Amino acid sequence: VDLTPYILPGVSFLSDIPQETLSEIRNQTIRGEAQIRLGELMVSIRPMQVNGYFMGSLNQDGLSNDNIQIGLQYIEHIERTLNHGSLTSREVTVLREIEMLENMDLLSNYQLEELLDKIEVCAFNVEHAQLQVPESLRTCPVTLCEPEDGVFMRNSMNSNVCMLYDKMALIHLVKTRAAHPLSRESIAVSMIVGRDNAAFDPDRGNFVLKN
Amino acid sequence: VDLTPYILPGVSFLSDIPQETLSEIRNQTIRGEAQIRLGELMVSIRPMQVNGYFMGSLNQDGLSNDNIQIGLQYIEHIERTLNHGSLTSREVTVLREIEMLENMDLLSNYQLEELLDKIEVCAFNVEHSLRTCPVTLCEPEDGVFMRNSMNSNVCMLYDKMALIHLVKTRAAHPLSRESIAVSMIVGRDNAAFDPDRGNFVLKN
Ligand SMILES: [Ca+2]
Ligand SMILES: [Ca+2]
Ligand SMILES: [Ca+2]
Ligand SMILES: [Ca+2]
Ligand SMILES: [Ca+2]
Ligand SMILES: [Cl-]
Ligand SMILES: [Cl-]
Ligand SMILES: [Cl-]
Repeated sequence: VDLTPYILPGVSFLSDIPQETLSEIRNQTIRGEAQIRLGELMVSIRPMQVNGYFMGSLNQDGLSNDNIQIGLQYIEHIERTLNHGSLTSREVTVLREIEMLENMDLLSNYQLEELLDKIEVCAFNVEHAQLQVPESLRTCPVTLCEPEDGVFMRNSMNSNVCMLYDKMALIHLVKTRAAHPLSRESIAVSMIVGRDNAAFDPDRGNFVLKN
Repeated sequence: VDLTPYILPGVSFLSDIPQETLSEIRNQTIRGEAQIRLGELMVSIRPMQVNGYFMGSLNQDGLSNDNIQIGLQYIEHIERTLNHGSLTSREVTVLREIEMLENMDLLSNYQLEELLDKIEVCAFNVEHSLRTCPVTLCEPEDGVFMRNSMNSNVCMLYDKMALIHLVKTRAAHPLSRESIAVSMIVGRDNAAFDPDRGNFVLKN
């Protein structure tokens, strides 16, 4: 497809293109990619990850700054003319990035320092703690090893049962905003507990919170 | 539980409260709600939908502007003092509203306009049991045919305004609970009453 016909001098937009021509651009992209000619410059339109939006690239090599910028402007125009809401692909990406934020992704920033501080406070030297329990409760569910510095974490928001994790692993889970490996809930301060707040219960076969 | 002791004159903040008192506030909210006394004014602290954040309301009726604003300032302070990041509940709600956006929530504005346009095209009327709309429970003046689901073949007559209301509020299909989509909307000539089935069926 060529759009040189619709070019205009001294400005960064093209003339009123007829819809059927744009539909053919959308078809050529929907196949794979659409190669548009402007002046005698190549631009490649590919369909974006979101349905109905299109993204342009400039197949260029060693061209003049003027040509680069003008080309980019024409891509912006083509993108706006093709896309829903007259958006550029960049704007589309920003909006989609906003959409793709998840529960607690923004509110974790405020809770983080408190949470890390609580981990830091609650962490203990495992071998000094002289835990009389079976090997399985000595090993972290993330590292699959006995940690040197260990931290007790509850199985869920309201669980009376906690497990021993590697401090570094807990720090990694919190810093990556990862879900609790069992409950899949967001990890929160109240889940973290100090060595003296939990005891091994032989009949339940688990560390239980103190009464 | 009272914070008047920690009040300060001519300003919107309280004195350095001792943590054990705040813990008791957190307990009283964690139960249900905590009733705080400030001056001789009631404020109710509830835990927000997000864990770790707290929201204050002023149980008031016909009180002085001064009292309203001062009360609200004290709620702002209490909220900031209690909440993570020193945020107000409002700010929390804004952040959470940002988080709660879903795929296509910003980018789908054209599907509303397309849907409304299709309703507009498909609606039929006078104006230059199967008669009554399942939403309005009335016979509409301007009616529109909508399919019971994505692949139903059976449609019902709705009030145009009701369909506009469903689409504008992004509401689920009242029967199938699917998202309402253009293909579900059909024009008068695409459906016929079938006596044996007792329903409007799509054309063959
Ligand atoms: Ca989101
Ligand atoms: Ca050690
Ligand atoms: Ca060791
Ligand atoms: Ca050692
Ligand atoms: Ca997460
Ligand atoms: Cl849009
Ligand atoms: Cl220790
Ligand atoms: Cl998950």
